[PDB]
Amino acid sequence: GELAQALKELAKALKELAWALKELAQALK
Amino acid sequence: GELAQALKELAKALKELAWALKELAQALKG
Amino acid sequence: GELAQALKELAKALKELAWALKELAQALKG
Amino acid sequence: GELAQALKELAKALKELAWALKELAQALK
Amino acid sequence: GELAQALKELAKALKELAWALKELAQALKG
Amino acid sequence: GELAQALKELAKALKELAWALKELAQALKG
Repeated sequence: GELAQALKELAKALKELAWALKELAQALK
Repeated sequence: GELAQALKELAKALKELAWALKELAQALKG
Repeated sequence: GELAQALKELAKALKELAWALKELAQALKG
Repeated sequence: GELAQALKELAKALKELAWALKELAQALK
Repeated sequence: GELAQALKELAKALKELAWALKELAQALKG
Repeated sequence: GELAQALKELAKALKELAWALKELAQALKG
């Protein structure tokens, strides 16, 4: 219910955080 | 539940971490 | 309940980190 | 059982992470 | 359980984040 | 199980962030 929806919301953020990390990795070379 | 409520505040905080890192990334690229 | 308040707390921790990294980011772009 | 022990292990790390954050805050002033 | 196993790998990662931030803190203080 | 692999994944995310911040830290101390 309300928790399966909260869980994909965490899934989205987790992807978002990865993308930012690749951007910062890129920025450090 | 209140667990779900928790996961919701964590997803919100991850998102702001993600934004901050992109901000930091750009700060360094320029 | 066992776990909810531990994940809520990790959310505040990351939120603080995000603010921390915006300040760092600001310091570096000047 | 094994999960109540894992949970205080997360509790410890959470404290540890806070302490590092105050150190970095300190470092930025 | 496998949930507990998860919380264990998260506590381990928080600890290394904590170390990295202190490393970053010192990098800036000097 | 629902949640385990999401928290395991957040652990890898933070581990990567910690490595990211060690590199940043190294870049700044020279």
